[PDB]
Amino acid sequence: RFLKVKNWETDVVLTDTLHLKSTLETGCTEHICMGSIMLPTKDQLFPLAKEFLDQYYSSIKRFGSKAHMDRLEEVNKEIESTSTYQLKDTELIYGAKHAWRNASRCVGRIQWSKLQVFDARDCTTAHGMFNYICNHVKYATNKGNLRSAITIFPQRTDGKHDFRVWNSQLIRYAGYKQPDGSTLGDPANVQFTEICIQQGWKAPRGRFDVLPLLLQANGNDPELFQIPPELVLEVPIRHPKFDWFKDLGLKWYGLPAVSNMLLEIGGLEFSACPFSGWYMGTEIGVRDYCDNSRYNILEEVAKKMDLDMRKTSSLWKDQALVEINIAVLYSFQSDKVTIVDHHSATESFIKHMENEYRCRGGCPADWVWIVPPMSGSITPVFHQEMLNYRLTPSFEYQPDPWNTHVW
Amino acid sequence: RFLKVKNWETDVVLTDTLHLKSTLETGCTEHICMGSIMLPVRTKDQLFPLAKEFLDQYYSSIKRFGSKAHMDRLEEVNKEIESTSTYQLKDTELIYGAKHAWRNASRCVGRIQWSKLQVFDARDCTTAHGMFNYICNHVKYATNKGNLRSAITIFPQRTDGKHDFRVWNSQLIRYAGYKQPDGSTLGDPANVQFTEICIQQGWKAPRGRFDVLPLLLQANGNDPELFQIPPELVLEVPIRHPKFDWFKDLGLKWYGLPAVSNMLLEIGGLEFSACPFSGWYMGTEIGVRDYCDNSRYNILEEVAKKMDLDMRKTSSLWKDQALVEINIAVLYSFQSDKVTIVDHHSATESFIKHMENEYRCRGGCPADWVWIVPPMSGSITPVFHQEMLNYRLTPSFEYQPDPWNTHVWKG
Ligand code: HEM
Ligand code: HEM
Ligand SMILES: Cc1cc(N)nc(CCc2cccc(CCc3cc(C)nc(N)c3)c2)c1
Ligand SMILES: Cc1cc(N)nc(CCc2cccc(CCc3cc(C)nc(N)c3)c2)c1
Ligand SMILES: C[C@H](O)[C@H](O)[C@H]1CNc2nc(N)[nH]c(=O)c2N1
Ligand SMILES: C[C@H](O)[C@H](O)[C@H]1CNc2nc(N)[nH]c(=O)c2N1
Ligand SMILES: [Zn+2]
Repeated sequence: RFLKVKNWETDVVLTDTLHLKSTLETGCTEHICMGSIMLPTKDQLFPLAKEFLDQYYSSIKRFGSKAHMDRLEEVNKEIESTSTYQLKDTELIYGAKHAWRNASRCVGRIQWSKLQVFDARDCTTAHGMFNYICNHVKYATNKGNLRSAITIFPQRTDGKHDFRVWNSQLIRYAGYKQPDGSTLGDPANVQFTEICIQQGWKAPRGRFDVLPLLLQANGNDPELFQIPPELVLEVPIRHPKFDWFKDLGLKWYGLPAVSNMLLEIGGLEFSACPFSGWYMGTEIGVRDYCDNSRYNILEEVAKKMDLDMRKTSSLWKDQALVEINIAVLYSFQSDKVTIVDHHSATESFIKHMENEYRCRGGCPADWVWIVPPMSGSITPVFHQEMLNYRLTPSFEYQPDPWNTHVW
Repeated sequence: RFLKVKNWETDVVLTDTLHLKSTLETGCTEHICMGSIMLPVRTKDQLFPLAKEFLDQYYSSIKRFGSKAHMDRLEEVNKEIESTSTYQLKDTELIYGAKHAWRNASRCVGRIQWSKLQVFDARDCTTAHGMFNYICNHVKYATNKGNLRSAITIFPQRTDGKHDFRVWNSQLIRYAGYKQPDGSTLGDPANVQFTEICIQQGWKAPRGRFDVLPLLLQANGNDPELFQIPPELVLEVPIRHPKFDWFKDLGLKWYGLPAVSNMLLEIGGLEFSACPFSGWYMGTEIGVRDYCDNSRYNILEEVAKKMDLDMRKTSSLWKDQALVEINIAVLYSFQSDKVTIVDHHSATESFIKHMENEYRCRGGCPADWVWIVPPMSGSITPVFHQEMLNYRLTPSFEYQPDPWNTHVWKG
C-alpha cells in the first residue's frame, strides 16, 4: 500500500502515499506493462464534483467547514437542475494549476504554482477566441521573458457545442507535400496544412510558414485568423563556433503553447484550453530538427562538419546532434528568449520530486517522458525510479476535431 | 485478445498474441505503473504443471507435440517428481531452455543472437575447484582471442536451497574498488563491498585502479573459496582516441568480455542459481555507464578539462560533448584491437529487425523500453519511437539476493 522509490545514483529512498488517492486507469495490468504506449450524466458528475471540492477546501485548510458544506449543496442543487455546474474563479484557478501539478509527463512542473490563468468563459465567437489568444500570446511572450499561462474557453455542454482550437499548438510551421516526393516545411503538420488551404488559407509555400489559427466556437464551423506577425517571436539559429551554421537558414519560435488538450476539473470538461511555458532545448534540437519524420537535418549538418559518415561507429549522428543542440541554446540565449537546457531542467525536477514527496506524499512521474531524448544517463532523472499514476484535475488527449465535427 | 504496438517514426503497427502465454506478474496494476522500478524451495504440488508447460513448449518447438516420445517424457518426469521431489533435464531440454531464457529477456537489446549460444553443462560439478575450472574454460572459449562468442555455463540446480551453487561475483571479470579513509574511491566504486569481502576472505589486493577481482565460488552450499583467473585469459583493451592524442594518458582500459554471473536461470520449474553467461559489449555500457556515471569512474570532468570546454554553464553541453568523445574512443579502441563490440545505432537497428521477425514468427517479443533505449542519443535510434509490450515468459533469468546476505557460514 505504501510504496518506495529509490534513486540509484544517490541511494536516496522516498515513500509514496499519493497514489492511493489515484483515480484514473494506467493501461497496465499485472500481466503486461504498457508504460511505453503513447495513448492507452447527473449521476456521473456529482461524485466527481464532490471529490474535487473536498480536495479544494482541504487545500485552503477549510475542510468540513460551513463554507465547504454550503458550496457542496449549491453545486448539488445546480447539477440536479441544470445537468452541469459552474466553477468559482478560485476553483478554476486551483483546478488548472493542479492539472499541471499532476501532469506526470511534464519535467517543468517545479513551476506549477506560478501559472497565470485567463478566464475566457464569457467567450461566444471565434473572433472572441482570436482576441483572447492574441492577448495570451503577447502576455506569455513578454518580449522574450516568457511567462507560463493558460486561457480557458467555455466548458462542454451537450458535446454538440464544443469550443476547440484546431491547431495542435498556437504557433507551428506548415507542411507541404510536393511532386518531388519529399516534404517542404514541417512534416508533422501536413494534414492540418491541407485543412487550412482547404478552408481558404493562402499558403506562402515556404519552409517556415507560421500556420493560421483555426478556431471553433460553440460547435460552429471553424474560422481562419492570422496571428499578428509582431506577436510571434522567432529565433534564427546560429552556432557559437560554426560560422557556416546560419546558411542552413534555421529558425524556431519562442513560445511553446499546446492547444489541443482537454482540461478536466471536477468532472467538467474544457475542450479548448491553450497553455504555454518555455522550451527545454532538446525539444527543438533533438526532436523538431533531428527526428527522421520531422525536419530531419542530421544528414545535412554532419556533412558541413566534415565527419566520416561511412560507418555508424564513428558516432557522427551523435556529434552533429550535440552541436545542433548547442546552437539552439546559444541562439535563444543571445536573443534573450527564456530557454532551459536538459541538465538544468532535470535537476529542477528532482528537487521538485523531493518537495512533492515531503509536502504531498508523492509525485506522479512517467520516466519514459521525463528522461530527455539525448544524454539520458548523465542527467539525474535517469537513475530515479518513478511511480506513474493518474490524478484529477488533469490534462487529457482528445480526438483531432476534424475527424469528429460535422460541417 | 490481440494487442497493437505502433512505431511513431515509420507508422508500422504490430499485433501481439504472445502475451497470452504470460505467467509471472509485472508489478504494475490498473492504477499504478511500475515500469521504471529496477528490482520489482518449491513443492511437488507446484512443480509438475511448470514441468508440463515447459515440456509442452519444448515438444511443440521440435514438432513432436502429442507424440509417443512427448507422452513418455511427461510420464517419466511425473514419476521422477513424485519419488524424488525434483527432476533432471535432458541435454536437449537444457540447451533449448537456456536459449529461451535469453530469447525471453525483455531488457536485452542483444537478442537477435539468441539462437547462437554455446551451452556448457556443468551439472556434474561438485566443488569450488571444479567450478573454477569450468569458468576458466568458458572464459577462454568465449573470448576466442577477441572474436567473442556467446556462452553460458550451467551448474547444478537448487535442491533444498541449503546446497546452492553460487558465483559470488556479479560479473566473472570486474575491477576492484577501494574506499580510502579520506572518503574518495580508487578503482571501480560499484565493486567496493565485494572487494571488501574478497580482502577479508584472504585476497591480497594490489590496490591499483584496474585490479581484476578474484573469483569467489560457492559449491553445494559450502563456504565460498578464492581463485585468481589466469591473467593470460583476461583480454583487456587500453582506451585511446582516433584524433585526441592526450586520451591515452588518462590511463584507461577495460576488459573485453561481459559475463554476468549473479542471475538465476529458471527452466520448467527448476532453479539454476549459478549460471554465468557472456556475450560482447555494446559501447555505451562502458563509455556512458562504466566511465561516466557519477557513481562509477566519473571521468567526465577530467575529459572535458582536457578538451578545453566551457565548463562554467551546463548549457554549453560540455557534458554531452565529452560523453560522445569518450564513446568514440571506446569503439575505436575495441575495433583497432579486433575485439568484438557493437555501437548503439547498429545494436538498436538489429533489435528492431529482430522484434519484427519475432512478431511474425512467434506472435510477439516482450520488450522493456526503459532498458532497451540506449543511455545516450536515445531518440536518434529507432527503438525510441517504438512502442513495446513488456511481459514475462518462461524460461527466464531472474534476480536473486546477493549470497553474503543469505549464506549460513560454516567456518
Ligand atoms: C514552464 C516550462 C515548461 C517546460 C520546460 C515543460 C516541459 C515539458 C516537456 C519537455 C514535456 C515533454 C515534451 C515532449 O513532448 O517531448 C512536457 C509535457 C507536458 N507538459 Fe510541460 N513544460 C512546461 C510548462 C508546462 C505548462 C505551463 C503546462 C500546463 C499548464 C504543461 C503541461 C504539460 C503536459 C500536460 C505534458 C504531457 C502531455 C502528454 O501527455 O503528452 N507544461 N512538458
Ligand atoms: C550478445 C551480445 C549482447 C549484447 C550486446 C547485450 C546487450 C545488453 C544490454 C546493453 C543490456 C542492458 C544492460 C545495461 O545497460 O545495464 C542487456 C541486458 C540483459 N541481457 Fe544482454 N546482451 C548480449 C547477450 C546476452 C546474453 C548471451 C544473455 C544471456 C544468455 C543476455 C541476457 C540479458 C539479460 C537477462 C539482461 C537484463 C538484465 C536485467 O534484467 O537487469 N544478453 N543486454
Ligand atoms: C507548455 C509546453 C512547454 C514545453 N516546454 N513544451 C511543450 C510541448 C510538449 C507538449 C506538452 C503537452 C502536450 C503536447 C501534445 C499533446 C498531444 C500529442 C500527440 C502525439 N497527440 C495529441 N492528440 C496530443 C506536447 C509545451
Ligand atoms: C551478457 C552481457 C552482454 C552485454 N553486452 N552486457 C551485459 C551487462 C548487462 C547485464 C546483463 C544481465 C544482468 C546484469 C546484472 C543484473 C542484476 C542486478 C542486481 C542488482 N542483482 C542481480 N542478481 C542481477 C547486467 C551482459
Ligand atoms: C530508475 C531506473 O529505472 C534505473 O536507473 C534504470 C533505468 N534504465 C536502465 N537501463 C539500462 N540499460 N541499464 C540500467 O542500469 C538502467 N537503470
Ligand atoms: C514509443 C514511445 O512511447 C514514444 O517514442 C515516446 C517515448 N518518449 C517520449 N518522450 C517525450 N518527451 N516525447 C515523446 O514524444 C516521446 N515519445
Ligand atoms: Zn506499467
